[PDB]
Amino acid sequence: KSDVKLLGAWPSPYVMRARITLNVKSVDYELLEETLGSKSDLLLKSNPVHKKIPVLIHNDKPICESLIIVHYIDEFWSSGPSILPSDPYDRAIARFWAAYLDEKWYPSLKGIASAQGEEAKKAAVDQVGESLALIEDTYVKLSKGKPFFGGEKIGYLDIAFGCFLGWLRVTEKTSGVKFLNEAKTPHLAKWAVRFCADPAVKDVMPETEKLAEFAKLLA
Amino acid sequence: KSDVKLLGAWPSPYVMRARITLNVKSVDYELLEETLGSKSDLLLKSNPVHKKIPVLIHNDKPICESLIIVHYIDEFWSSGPSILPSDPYDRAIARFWAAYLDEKWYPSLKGIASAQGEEAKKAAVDQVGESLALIEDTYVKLSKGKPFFGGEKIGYLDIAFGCFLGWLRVTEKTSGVKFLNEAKTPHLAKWAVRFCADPAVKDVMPETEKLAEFAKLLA
Ligand SMILES: N[C@@H](CCC(=O)N[C@@H](CS)C(=O)NCC(=O)O)C(=O)O
Ligand SMILES: N[C@@H](CCC(=O)N[C@@H](CS)C(=O)NCC(=O)O)C(=O)O
Repeated sequence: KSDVKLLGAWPSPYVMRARITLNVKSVDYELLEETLGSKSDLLLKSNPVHKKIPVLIHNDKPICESLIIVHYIDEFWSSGPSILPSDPYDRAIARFWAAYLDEKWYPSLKGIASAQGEEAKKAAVDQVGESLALIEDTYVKLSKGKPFFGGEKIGYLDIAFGCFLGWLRVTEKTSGVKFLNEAKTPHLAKWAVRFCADPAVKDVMPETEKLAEFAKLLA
Repeated sequence: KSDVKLLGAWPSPYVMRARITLNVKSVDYELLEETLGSKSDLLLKSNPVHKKIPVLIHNDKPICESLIIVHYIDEFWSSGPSILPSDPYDRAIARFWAAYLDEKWYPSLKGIASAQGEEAKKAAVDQVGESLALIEDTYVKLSKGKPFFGGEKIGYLDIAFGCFLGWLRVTEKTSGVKFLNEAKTPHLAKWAVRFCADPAVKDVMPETEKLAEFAKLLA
């Protein structure tokens, strides 16, 4: 906490990645919230390039990009539970789907709410459904019967994907489409319950209607 | 070569990342070229998600995304010269600037040639100049007097940035603006000569006018 500070905002899924990873490692830290609508001077100093949260400040050194932050926490506090797979190929696959979720899935998740002003543009709803099917079978292959993407304990892809679960449930209630359930994604449904109930996740996973209130609050 | 195949295209900077990393590790491999304009069925099978090159096929297992590929090669062939820094913070900084070059710099490099049809839209030229200044001082801080971003031998960020040098020189000749030279970027200029002349780079670094011919060939 004296040595570790996290620049972020409570409803941010990427900030949650750092929070979860820090909890897994039992690393204490000070949380500095960003008033959304404007950017703090500390965020500007700490991340002049992207001006984005989260920013992990460890011993007065900035570490930017959530996935890079997760890697860093795992590699520095190496004596704690590993966040990344031990095997090089498992590592590459882990990293691929995390990058996939940020480049493709999450923007397409935002795409359901967004559009223009015609009728039925939401092939976005179809694509989110397809992606979740891709993730469902990805889980089956990676988990191999074990409760998480990373086995016994939550891992890199658990954190990378599970950090979106709140915003997913927001999208579900508003769009009317339940993407993640027992019918469509049976394995992910069971995993989602366990992940959201994990001690390193449950308190930093924001309430759904609370997130929804923020979403509707957002201009 | 029997065990390692690289799906790509010769003028691709991201494919070059894999080629360079493989050379550093002295890992032999078969090269399968993509006819640009269409996508091979192997590329479609090997990368159904992004349908992008490069794809490293190691023991009939696909590894996608160049930076993930670089990580994988470094972590699998771990007995060879390290491509990533040993220190966790140096690792995070390495990864940040690599990600920066792909998200911000290279798209803004393509931005100089691209536009609409008015006059003088190229604040793109200014931004490429600014970014190179950011990279120049980044080099000074990371190299610490040593010839490369990674010290003695080329490293992660050497490969991540140096893979763009051919397309940079193409942009320079066409735009008329020399971005990387002794006046603007003195340290990068000296490094560029060494990197391009490194045995793991020199043969897979395409000729400039040859790249330019491809660029003008490209519709
Ligand atoms: N690639 C970045 C994404 C960061 C990001 O976009 N954060 C959003 C919300 S989670 C934000 O509020 N950024 C400040 C901004 O977008 O201007 C990461 O993984 O850290
Ligand atoms: N993020 C990807 C970028 C891959 C990429 O965009 N490759 C380009 C040229 S280097 C390409 O030809 N992709 C096939 C396509 O864009 O459709 C990586 O680092 O591998």
